[PDB]
Amino acid sequence: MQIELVPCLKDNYAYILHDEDTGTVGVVDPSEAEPIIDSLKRSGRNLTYILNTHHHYDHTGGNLELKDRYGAKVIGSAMDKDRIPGIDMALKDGDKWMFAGHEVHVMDTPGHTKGHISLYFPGSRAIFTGDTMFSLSCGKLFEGTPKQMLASLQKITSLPDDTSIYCGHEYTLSNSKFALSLEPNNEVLQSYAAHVAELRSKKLPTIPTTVKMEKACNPFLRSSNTDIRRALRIPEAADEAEALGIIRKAKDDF
Ligand SMILES: [Fe+3]
Ligand SMILES: [Zn+2]
Repeated sequence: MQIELVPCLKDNYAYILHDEDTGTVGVVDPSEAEPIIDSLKRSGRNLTYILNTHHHYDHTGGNLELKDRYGAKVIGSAMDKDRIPGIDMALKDGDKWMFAGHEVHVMDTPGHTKGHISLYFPGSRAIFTGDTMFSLSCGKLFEGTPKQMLASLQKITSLPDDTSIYCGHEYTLSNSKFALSLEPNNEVLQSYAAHVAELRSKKLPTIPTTVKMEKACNPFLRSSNTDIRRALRIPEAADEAEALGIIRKAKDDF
């Protein structure tokens, strides 16, 4: 499966999924129809499926136009069925869904919203995490709790280290500045953050990231780290969920 990043809006990523044997095409999180249409006209293909990670307008804004234009089918969360525009098929946690005969494993990943899902394509060693996990951050907790976010992040990080993570936004550079404020002695983070700065200086994406990288660098996955806790005066006795909630509030106000 070829995964094409499609920049939308200011910093969103939609993903056009191209099956190689069939020419079936899907799109993950079409923020707006036009950039998707533009890409499809180039490849000279029709859109089969629209998949949404969560309900926010920046992930669902293009749904109705694309559905009407192409006769595409919208695939989204059963929890969010009344909030996903145009939804044809509603999927539950642990559901398997076939994208032209490639397995998609649906994971409920509440935290940013209640209803957010992530989409794991084991055959492509790829997961679409929406706004649950970014490179070096997690979504703001608009509907869910720190405990829910932690659990969701741990589901993602339980996948193989070589799993590529395709997330909803290009936030990595700003995220890296906050991460370095907390864990400046993390050399893997130092190196990554520099590479990110280089990519962004030439207007290239920092996505996909990987499970391995995020475990090594993302503060939200590293909340028991002594330096991070000391930087934020998080008590040694706090559990990981409490620590995450403190990190998230600090980042919001950074
Ligand atoms: Fe978003
Ligand atoms: Zn969102």
